[PDB]
Amino acid sequence: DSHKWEAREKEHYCLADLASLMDKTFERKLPVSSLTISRLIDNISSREEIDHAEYYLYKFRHSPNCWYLRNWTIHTWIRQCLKYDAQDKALYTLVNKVQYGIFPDNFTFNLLMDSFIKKENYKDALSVVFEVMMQEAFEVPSTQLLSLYVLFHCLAKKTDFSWEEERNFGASLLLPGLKQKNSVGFSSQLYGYALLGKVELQQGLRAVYHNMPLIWKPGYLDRALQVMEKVAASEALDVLGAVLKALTKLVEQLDIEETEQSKLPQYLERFKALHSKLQALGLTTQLVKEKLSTCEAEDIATYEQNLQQWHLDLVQLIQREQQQREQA
RNA sequence: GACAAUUAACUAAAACCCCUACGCAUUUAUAUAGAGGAGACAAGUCGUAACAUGGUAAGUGUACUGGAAAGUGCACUUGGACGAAC
Ligand SMILES: [Mg+2]
Ligand SMILES: [Mg+2]
Ligand SMILES: [Mg+2]
Ligand SMILES: [Mg+2]
Repeated sequence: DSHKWEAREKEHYCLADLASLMDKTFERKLPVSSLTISRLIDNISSREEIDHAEYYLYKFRHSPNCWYLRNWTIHTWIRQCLKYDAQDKALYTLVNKVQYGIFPDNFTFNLLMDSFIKKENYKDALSVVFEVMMQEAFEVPSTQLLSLYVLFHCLAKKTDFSWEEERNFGASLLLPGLKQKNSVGFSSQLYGYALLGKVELQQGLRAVYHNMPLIWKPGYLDRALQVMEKVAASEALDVLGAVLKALTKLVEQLDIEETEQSKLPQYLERFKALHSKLQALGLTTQLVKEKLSTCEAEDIATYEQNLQQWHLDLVQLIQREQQQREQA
């Protein structure tokens, strides 16, 4: 899928007149273009020019041009990063991202990420799955390969996983729970409300909405009990964390609605009251390999109208600088 | 008397920055080597200028002169007189 955008509609092939000129407007504090940076990102050919586009993508965010870092500016930093090693830096720019700022929720996430299975990347792609969750996303079909990835190392670690990592799995299983094609789209989200549910009782309800966007209401375990009832319209772990509360700071609630360190019985008895019928009416990681095999027709159609739309965003973003050196 | 008159711009924006006046100059006041005036009065001195026709009627203007009041010329004044029939 490399050979579809790289007809770049040829421009100049130097950087050292240009990664100089991107600083002499920054000694005088003057804003720069969206298109002096694009000519700098389109001249990476080594590991060092990754850095010279990295130290200079530091300074476009911290500039008068806070925006006007295009979508096609972003991906030509990615699409030119996966040439050499594709190991650390494009992972790093979403690790920091606050002085780097890409937020690529398009098929441009997919082009970096689907390369990472070829090097299998368990401890490297451990974090980008956590840190593509730092944006709200998922009208594109990349919801499946995400939850295909998270169940690969979920069974690998059987711990509390961190002070913070367990609630990230819940957000990396709840907000990916838009796969309504099967009972899996409600039984994955069954687990998604589940492992948010324990920690607030252990730690406090403020831990849910600390950095990533989930709602703040004490109803999370209840929402499973309303989507355990959506599989009844048409799995072992949730017993054991629940009984753990049945076994041996800023407050935001009022008083006839009691706290959920006093809501032990109805959280237990209702979990059996349909489990008795869940066995009456009608494994996790193997089937999504078939959901890899059966779904995802690989809609490159939205990519290829975008590259022409990037070409529709291309010329009129330079021919503005065509008049500006013939009207003087 | 100066300078600035630029980039950047699917949201719009960031950047803008000079200076030369003051000197025992300019204006009034205080202080003074020295010179001069006016006023006052515990007692001097030289005259006798004025007040009576003040012993040359007094005075004004002005000039000249003299220890000092003053003197005199020239022209005015009565704020002097001429004694009021012959
Ligand atoms: Mg006499
Ligand atoms: Mg006489
Ligand atoms: Mg004589
Ligand atoms: Mg004579």
